[PDB]
Amino acid sequence: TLPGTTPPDDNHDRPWWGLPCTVTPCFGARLVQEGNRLHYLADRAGIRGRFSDVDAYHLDQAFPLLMKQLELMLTGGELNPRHQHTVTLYAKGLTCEADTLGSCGYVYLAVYPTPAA
Repeated sequence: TLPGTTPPDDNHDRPWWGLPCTVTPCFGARLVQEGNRLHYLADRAGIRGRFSDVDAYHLDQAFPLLMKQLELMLTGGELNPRHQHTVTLYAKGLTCEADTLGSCGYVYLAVYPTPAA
């Protein structure tokens, strides 16, 4: 492509799937939301940086817990597919931000080490 007609920009074929996040390292994902059920797609997620052994272990433990909590929040209404609203969860030393972004079908996540130091 030519920069006059097409200004430089990020490659849209390799986007950040999760919720925008400024912390490093961080795990982002775009979960598929159908009713009160959420689905994690490994190819619709990404990680910036490298989680430490301790934080990686904690992410493994916290992920299922976070998923279950988000599903309950969909069921109860704190997470509404039609309304943008960021919820914050904390688990195993990690912080998780989630938002439907009013996408009517997706739940965007950002998980990173809680800056407790």
